[PDB]
Amino acid sequence: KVFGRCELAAAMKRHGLDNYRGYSLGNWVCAAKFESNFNTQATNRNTDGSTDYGILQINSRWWCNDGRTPGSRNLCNIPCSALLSSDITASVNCAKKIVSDGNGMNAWVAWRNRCKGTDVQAWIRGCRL
Ligand SMILES: CC(=O)N[C@@H]1[C@@H](O)[C@H](O[C@@H]2O[C@H](CO)[C@@H](O[C@@H]3O[C@H](CO)[C@@H](O[C@@H]4O[C@H](CO)[C@@H](O)[C@H](O)[C@H]4NC(C)=O)[C@H](O)[C@H]3NC(C)=O)[C@H](O)[C@H]2NC(C)=O)[C@@H](CO)O[C@H]1O
Repeated sequence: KVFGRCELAAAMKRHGLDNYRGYSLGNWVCAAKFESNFNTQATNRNTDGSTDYGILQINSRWWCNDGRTPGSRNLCNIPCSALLSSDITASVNCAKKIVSDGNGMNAWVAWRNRCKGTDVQAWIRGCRL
């Protein structure tokens, strides 16, 4: 599923991400936009053999199991395929653990380089929330 900007914002809000760990909703929508262009099915391979999955490009090196990332962790306790669902619950639940692991949203490289320090509030303009 390719979410619309405001549709995503609402699903994210619903799932408790607005201000999760002090990160306003515009942060999460901006991260999604640049990580996967709002596509739940996005997948990208890393040079170490690990793979990033879904709307928030969660890395199999640490957060999910894809049975093809030798000696990696499965911190969210889920198969990586669960992160490609049209339903973002798994993605959001796992994101919540990631953001609290010490580095905040710096865990998301697109967030750090394209969202961090910008006017993220623009990402939720005109949405009924
Ligand atoms: C090609 C490319 O760069 N692809 C991107 C993917 O790398 C990227 O996924 C992110 O990958 C980084 C590097 O593996 C990963 O960051 C690591 O995350 C762990 C887990 O939290 C950190 O370890 C913790 O460190 C803190 C602070 O030191 C400790 O207190 C804590 O105990 C540690 N946790 C554990 C379990 O040991 C690492 O410090 C950190 N490594 C680096 C180099 O920063 C991110 O978690 C990955 N992000 C996500 C969302 O999965 C992917 C996603 O945007 O983007 C690809 O393009």
